[PDB]
Amino acid sequence: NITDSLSNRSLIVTTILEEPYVLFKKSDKPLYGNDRFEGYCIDLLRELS
Ligand SMILES: *[C@@H]1O[C@H](CO)[C@@H](O[C@@H]2O[C@H](CO)[C@@H](O)[C@H](O)[C@H]2NC(C)=O)[C@H](O)[C@H]1NC(C)=O
Repeated sequence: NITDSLSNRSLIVTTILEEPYVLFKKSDKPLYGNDRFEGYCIDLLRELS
């Protein structure tokens, strides 16, 4: 069972604005935090979470 062993941990993740991997979300509303970014490795981070 390789489930949520790191469940209570909180991590800080740094990225650089590379267009095919991260992107600002195409919304007029000012988003906050992890809603501000989308892309390939953002989906990788979502799947790893
Ligand atoms: C941290 O994570 C653990 C497991 O990932 C959570 O565990 C349970 O906590 C309750 C309350 O003390 C226990 O009765 C259970 O036995 C625990 N589970 C296991 C498998 O031991 C814990 O709640 C988390 N801490 C938080 C959310 O503050």
